[PDB]
Amino acid sequence: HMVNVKKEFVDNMFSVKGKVALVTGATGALGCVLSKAYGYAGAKVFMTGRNEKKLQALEAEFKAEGIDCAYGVADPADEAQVDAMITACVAQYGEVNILAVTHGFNKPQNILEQSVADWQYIMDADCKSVYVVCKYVAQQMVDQGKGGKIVVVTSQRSKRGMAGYTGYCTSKGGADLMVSSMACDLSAKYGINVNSICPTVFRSDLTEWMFDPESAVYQNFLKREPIGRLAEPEDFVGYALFLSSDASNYITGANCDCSGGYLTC
Amino acid sequence: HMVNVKKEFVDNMFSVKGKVALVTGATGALGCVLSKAYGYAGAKVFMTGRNEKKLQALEAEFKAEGIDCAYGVADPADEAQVDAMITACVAQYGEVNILAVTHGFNKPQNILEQSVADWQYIMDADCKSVYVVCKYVAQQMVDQGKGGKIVVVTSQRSKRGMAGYTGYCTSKGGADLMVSSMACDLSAKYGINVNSICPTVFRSDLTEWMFDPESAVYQNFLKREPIGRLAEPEDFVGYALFLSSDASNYITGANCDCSGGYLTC
Amino acid sequence: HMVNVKKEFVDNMFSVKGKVALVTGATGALGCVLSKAYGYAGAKVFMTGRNEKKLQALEAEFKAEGIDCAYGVADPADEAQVDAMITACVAQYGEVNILAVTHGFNKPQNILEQSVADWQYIMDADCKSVYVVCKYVAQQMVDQGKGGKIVVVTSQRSKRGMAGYTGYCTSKGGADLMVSSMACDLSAKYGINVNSICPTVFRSDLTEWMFDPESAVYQNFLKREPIGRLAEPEDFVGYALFLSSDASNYITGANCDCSGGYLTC
Amino acid sequence: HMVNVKKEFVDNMFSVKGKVALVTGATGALGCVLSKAYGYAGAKVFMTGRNEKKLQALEAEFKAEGIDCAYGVADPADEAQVDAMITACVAQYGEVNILAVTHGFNKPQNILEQSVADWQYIMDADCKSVYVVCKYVAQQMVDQGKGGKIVVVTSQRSKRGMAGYTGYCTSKGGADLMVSSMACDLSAKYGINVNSICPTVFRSDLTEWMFDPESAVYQNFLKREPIGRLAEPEDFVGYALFLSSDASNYITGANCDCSGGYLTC
Ligand SMILES: NC(=O)C1=CN([C@@H]2O[C@H](COP(=O)(O)OP(=O)(O)OC[C@H]3O[C@@H](n4cnc5c(N)ncnc54)[C@H](OP(=O)(O)O)[C@@H]3O)[C@@H](O)[C@H]2O)C=CC1
Ligand SMILES: NC(=O)C1=CN([C@@H]2O[C@H](COP(=O)(O)OP(=O)(O)OC[C@H]3O[C@@H](n4cnc5c(N)ncnc54)[C@H](OP(=O)(O)O)[C@@H]3O)[C@@H](O)[C@H]2O)C=CC1
Ligand SMILES: NC(=O)C1=CN([C@@H]2O[C@H](COP(=O)(O)OP(=O)(O)OC[C@H]3O[C@@H](n4cnc5c(N)ncnc54)[C@H](OP(=O)(O)O)[C@@H]3O)[C@@H](O)[C@H]2O)C=CC1
Ligand SMILES: NC(=O)C1=CN([C@@H]2O[C@H](COP(=O)(O)OP(=O)(O)OC[C@H]3O[C@@H](n4cnc5c(N)ncnc54)[C@H](OP(=O)(O)O)[C@@H]3O)[C@@H](O)[C@H]2O)C=CC1
Repeated sequence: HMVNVKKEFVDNMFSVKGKVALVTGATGALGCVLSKAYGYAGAKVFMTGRNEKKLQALEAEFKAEGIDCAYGVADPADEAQVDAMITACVAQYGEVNILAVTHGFNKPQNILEQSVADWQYIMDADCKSVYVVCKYVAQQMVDQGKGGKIVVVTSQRSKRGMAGYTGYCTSKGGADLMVSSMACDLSAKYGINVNSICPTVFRSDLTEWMFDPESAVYQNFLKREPIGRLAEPEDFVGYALFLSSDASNYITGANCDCSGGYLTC
Repeated sequence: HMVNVKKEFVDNMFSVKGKVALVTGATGALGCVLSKAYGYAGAKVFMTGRNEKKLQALEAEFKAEGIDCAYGVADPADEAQVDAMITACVAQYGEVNILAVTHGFNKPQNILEQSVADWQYIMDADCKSVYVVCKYVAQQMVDQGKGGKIVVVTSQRSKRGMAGYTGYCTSKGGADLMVSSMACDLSAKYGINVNSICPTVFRSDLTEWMFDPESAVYQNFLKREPIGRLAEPEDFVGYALFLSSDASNYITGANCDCSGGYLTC
Repeated sequence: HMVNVKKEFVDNMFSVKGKVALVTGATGALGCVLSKAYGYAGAKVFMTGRNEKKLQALEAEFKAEGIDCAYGVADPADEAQVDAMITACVAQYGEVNILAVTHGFNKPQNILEQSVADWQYIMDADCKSVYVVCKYVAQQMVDQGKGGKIVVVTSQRSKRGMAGYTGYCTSKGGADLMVSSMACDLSAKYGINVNSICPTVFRSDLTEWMFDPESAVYQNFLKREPIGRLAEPEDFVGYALFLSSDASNYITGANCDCSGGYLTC
Repeated sequence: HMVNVKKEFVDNMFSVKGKVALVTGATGALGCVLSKAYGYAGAKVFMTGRNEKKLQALEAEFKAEGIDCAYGVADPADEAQVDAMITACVAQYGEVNILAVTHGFNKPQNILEQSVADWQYIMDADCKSVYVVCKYVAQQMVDQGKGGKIVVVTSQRSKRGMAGYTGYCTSKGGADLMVSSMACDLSAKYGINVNSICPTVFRSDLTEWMFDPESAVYQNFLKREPIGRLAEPEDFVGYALFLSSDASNYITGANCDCSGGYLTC
């Protein structure tokens, strides 16, 4: 006759303690914040990116605070580099339990002025690289046989188009569907949950042209933000850790709204 | 030069300890589970519903496990009863910090056989009651001046129609938009976040004609569940507590996917 | 070996000639335009609304141009008035083949200042009335046994919330799901297609405060209009007639985007 | 005081007579049907594809029925071939007014068994080729200065994931967002409307293992089809011609539902 919920489950459901979290784009604005948040929450953090100097600086900062972390240099669009990077993570920590995909690139340009090569450059850096990293990490999680969590950072641009964004919106719109299809491929058979988060823009990225009366960018975002402010990377730490823990075990194939209401107004 | 995320924030972001959580439909399958989960997580729980016998049984069960809880009897569609119930919660705990709306009703019937009165009965019990409870609790949160969290349980039926569901789908589809509009009304000015969760069906609700070969209900849901199983109410505890804590402070006006991939396949 | 498409089908697929089109809210900005467009396209037009003076003026204008039309006075939220109005249409024209639902009401107000009675007033006028008219017309189409077309005018607000719109967004968000559920109830068994159109605002409705520098309404819509201008009612004539003809025979349960890109940017 | 709609507009709004319609994937199941429908509706049809034998057979069939048509051989992923093909269309007809993109490719495979090269093959043939054709045709429409219409055939898979579809769903999900972004780039400044149609599957594509009791494909689609049947290519002729005519002048950046209710149930 007792309610079907366990105190031990509730007390520990948000935990990532002792889990190995592999973070791509770890040197980025969101990547460095998520990497340190996983570390602060007790995960072993394996950071990856192309920028070795920035990875080394993060590793030193984190180790000084007792975070168990390491890094591997790799271009996420290059499958041989990604494969070798996962091998190094596995040699260091024995397994991969959580993957957070945060790397990305954009170069807005109207379709008329944007060459096919320039559109492809965005697709390779932002979309192909998501397939590469997810395929190779999912294979590693399958090989382990313990399930796993994959969190892909897309954008609110995955669901709304924008002038100059034929490259970025195709990549992000595609990645949200890639995520839903990966959940169809992996969740039931292997216990690997695959979800995306769709953020709005960060405040720091709009600071340069913020004081220009000729620019409406900063204003356009605020009229469209029911939350009442632009985001900071720390605003998505809760959602990412939620999607990386037992608390979200039933959640898969979702494209989570991190827009502060931009998507629903 | 340090990464912009604080250890104290990460360690405590999912906390609901010491918060007053008011749960409607507390006697229901999800309501009783969410009410006990808030209690296990250290919130003061104020349970509400029309069924006094069931509320008393939950209060006794919870108190035996050291949960600080109370109840108030009210029909959530009755604004005088809802106002008296919130006053009773305030007399007991001094404030309301979290609201979880879980009550509901359905009676599927084809439009041709469903009277206008029967469609209205579903709208009153399932949609009007959401407006009543959210309005009165939001007013109480405004009066306190400390912000708050509102979590409305809608359904994956808020985004997908179904035969016999002209009542329920209108109510749920409407409640998702009511939530997005409430965030536009309250989040920026008052710090009240308003979100919904959109669950798929519970396993226990399909168990009776599960052994009936003439029924395709049980199988229809499984072909459409990438997660690979039907849900239990405890599968939504993580999402509800996430949306009731500091970890989701930037998240407002969202209609969160709790479908296990039903919405994205 | 011939391509599977018929010239006779292509030549006549957009036709509404000789069909009986029942238009609710016929006295409104969109209603009068749609009613005259059905007439110009050769349909028999039965106009309905509460405003008899305006219905009489439209009937005289249309008859002077050789349009076969008639009217019936009814409050669309009142099932006895709707039932009697359909009987009068059937006595005049023998059947109903197309239904276009265009009536509506809004009174924006923040949830804190909007009474439950005021929210209900919008729900009754804008949502309940859609259920009433669709149920009674669908029953008439079932009784005829020749199928039919139902086009419900909702709003882009059916998918995006807005400050002060807890009444209107609930009603419109609900009506889109009611439409999808009605298609589940009626399309396969009775050949009745049920779709909605989701328009952006009309230019004429924003003309009053257009010259006010303190108002950002007119500007906010234009930043969010990829089409580059606000709409006129005549801009939705094509979509409504398309959804009322053989050209859309496979299309049902859809919530059609008439936003000029507001929904997708 | 007359209603704001013109008889001349209503009578001619669905016309494509005398317009030059360039159809990609013209040899395909939908392409051949759309190409002949444009011809039957009086457009000059320029068919393109890689299969010359099939293009020649369609040209002979169409000319025998008085259709003014021509063809140009090109791989739509090859920008030099696409540029030469558009030049050939211009040499033949002097301009391009309508573009219908219907070519595509799929090879379903689980992410674990699908190489990065195989995923890229689908992206190139199904997504990159859409960018190539739309960019070069949009440039031609800009050069003419008379506006234009672009209709991209995506899939209901642009909004719903599926097992084995990480290639196809990324491509289609991306193309819907590419369409919305192209409307942001072109519609206001150049009068070029850009929309997609999202079809469900064709009956003929499921006929081979339809008699196989071990297969649930045929039944899975029918439980999810409120329209009550699988589609034929001719079922999308109305929507494509609607989106290619004056009747849809305000419609841009839309991803039109051609799913028969699969998307909304
Ligand atoms: N910031 C914002 O306002 C928003 C961002 N997004 C998206 O969210 C993600 C995180 O954003 P944010 O942290 O600000 O991103 P950043 O601009 O800080 O970039 C993240 C990291 O991506 C890597 N990167 C850059 N270019 C490429 C490339 N050509 N190929 C592969 N990797 C590359 C870099 O790491 P390294 O050089 O070490 O490889 C960089 O540090 C990105 O995908 C971004 O597109 C979504 C919504 C809004
Ligand atoms: N269970 C499922 O499979 C799914 C449920 N949902 C929705 O999620 C919510 C929670 O579901 P679940 O816990 O299973 O629901 P229940 O069937 O257990 O009902 C929840 C509570 O609602 C109250 N209630 C019942 N009828 C009415 C009414 N006429 N007016 C007001 N309150 C009423 C009852 O409490 P009391 O008598 O104490 O007032 C009941 O205990 C509901 O809104 C449901 O519609 C969504 C997706 C799937
Ligand atoms: N105009 C716009 O900018 C937009 C409008 N919409 C919606 O599209 C529809 C058509 O818009 P539009 O033509 O401009 O609307 P109108 O403002 O012109 O109203 C349409 C008709 O609805 C009837 N009506 C008014 N109040 C009520 C009520 N309380 N109960 C029942 N019927 C009522 C009136 O007819 P009578 O008095 O004869 O009964 C009126 O002529 C409406 O539902 C509107 O909400 C959607 C997007 C934007
Ligand atoms: N048929 C269905 O059930 C559904 C189809 N779709 C999509 O709608 C579109 C039309 O469908 P349908 O007519 O049945 O498609 P088809 O299978 O008949 O293919 C369309 C044409 O695409 C061309 N094509 C094939 N492979 C490639 C390739 N590698 N690169 C470039 N072009 C290629 C071929 O023309 P050629 O050899 O002359 O170049 C083919 O005739 C496609 O994009 C399809 O993916 C969407 C929903 C369901």
